[PDB]
Amino acid sequence: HHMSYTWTGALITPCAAEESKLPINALSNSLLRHHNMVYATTSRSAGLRQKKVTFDRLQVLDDHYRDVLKEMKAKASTVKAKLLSVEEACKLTPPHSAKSKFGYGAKDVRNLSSKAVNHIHSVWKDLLEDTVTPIDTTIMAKNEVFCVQPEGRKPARLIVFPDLGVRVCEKMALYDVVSTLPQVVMGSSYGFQYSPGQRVEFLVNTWKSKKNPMGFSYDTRCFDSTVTENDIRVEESIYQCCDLAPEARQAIKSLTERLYIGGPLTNSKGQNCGYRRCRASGVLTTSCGNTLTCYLKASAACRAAKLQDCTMLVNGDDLVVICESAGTQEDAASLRVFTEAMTRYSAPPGDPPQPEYDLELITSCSSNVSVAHDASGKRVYYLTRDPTTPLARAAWETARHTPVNSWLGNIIMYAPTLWARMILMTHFFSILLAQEQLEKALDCQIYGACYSIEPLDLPQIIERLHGLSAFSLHSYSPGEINRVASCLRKLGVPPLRVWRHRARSVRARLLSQGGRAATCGKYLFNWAVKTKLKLTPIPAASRLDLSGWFVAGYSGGDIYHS
Ligand SMILES: [Zn+2]
Repeated sequence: HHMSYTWTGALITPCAAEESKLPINALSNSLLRHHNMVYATTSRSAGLRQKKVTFDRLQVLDDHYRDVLKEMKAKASTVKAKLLSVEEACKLTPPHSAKSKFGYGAKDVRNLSSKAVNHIHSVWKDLLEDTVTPIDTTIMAKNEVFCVQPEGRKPARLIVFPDLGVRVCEKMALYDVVSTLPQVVMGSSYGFQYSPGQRVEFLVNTWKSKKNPMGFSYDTRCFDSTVTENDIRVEESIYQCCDLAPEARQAIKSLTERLYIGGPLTNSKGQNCGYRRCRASGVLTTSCGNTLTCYLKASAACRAAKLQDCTMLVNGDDLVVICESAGTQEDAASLRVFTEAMTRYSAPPGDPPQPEYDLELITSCSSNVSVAHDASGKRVYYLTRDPTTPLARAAWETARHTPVNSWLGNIIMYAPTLWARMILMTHFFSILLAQEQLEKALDCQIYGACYSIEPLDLPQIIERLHGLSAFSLHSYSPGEINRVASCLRKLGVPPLRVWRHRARSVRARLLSQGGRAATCGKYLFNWAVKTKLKLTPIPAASRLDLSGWFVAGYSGGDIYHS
């Protein structure tokens, strides 16, 4: 047997008390009334998750697989990557990253304190000398917020991560590799090179490039658990194709043998929970490995299915394919063959894929293309998503400070959307005004990495990522309007006419503050008035350093880019 996990029966334990019920304050009702619809996952459901993620993996690897792999390795061989110094790697550590078990924390690391640096060096030396001993990991249940979907409650997802010292060593060995290799190997198919607008451009251009377009998303069941020892060694063989220093080569070999392939699982109480033989969700290579492995399996599956003129877009375990239609029956047939190949590769689907002939109806990375109209009346395509989870998370953040501010990330990613503009902007700017906290920088995450963002910089950030049109879109699609309306009914969110009324108040209060606050009032809330101000390029926008923002995925990888 080739089991993803083996377990001792020891429990996955929490670090602090965990809340599952939505916390309520005086502001909660202004956002939503159906409080019992929002929950957070806790370690209490960890056993249910363990059951779901534990299975035997079988893998049959054919000529299509090896052909694509050869191609990937040929591209990888053009990459030159560098070792990061200790200091460079230390500066990439989030200020609140989990402290080391060895007597120092993330602040000590960021400050280059002697004890941290010395220990990191000792971890590094040990990686070079020893390429066999499994490195310890901690297993935790993630506390994440969702809306109930009777389609009831998700069990908590699991996070598996090594000690802080090792994580700094992972950056040193592989940060440059995971940041540069995937776009070289996968080209335009690598999803994390795109801002949301650029992703939309690629998808729309790809769709228009087909005579008779068909598209489909592919949902792998428990992707991390599907990743085998084979997959992880194949990933390492790809990394090693790069032009690397011998010390980097040795560290990558060692991290592969000792950490990436598998290792002991330890709870928060120091007890042995069992043993992992699949992808660790909390390592630097999580996003890059998943993306490469998904792309490899899917590219080979496309060949097996004989899909005509197909283009892929891959973000970790998330996959969308757009190809040439051969008719509805022939397409259904192709997807069945595609699915069979993926399954043989260890990657069977949760929901079976279905052919889609309307681009707007294809969901990938929880998102879809939709269309609205700019100030001139021109059709504009933009990225959107079902607002349920963003709004459930905003409900939580209304009553509780959290390490990651999802509302702020969601405004950045989904600025052009009806719901981010009318609800998220209005609600959160009301709150920040009330506490006079417009100037206070908040942590958020973009493609897995951590940023400290000042809400007063939102107009310039949005202009840079989405263009000026994000401040003037109107006439959204009836499909998008219905979806938003359905979500508001479900969660008990006030109707859009109430948000319009509130936004006029927010806009006025922001304008009354002048400076950056007034720019926010002017640009972010121009949709809320009949008396529309003239929106011109903001000078500060061109000065914003937004490099590294949409380059690569770092989910689980403990990266701070501020
Ligand atoms: Zn065997």
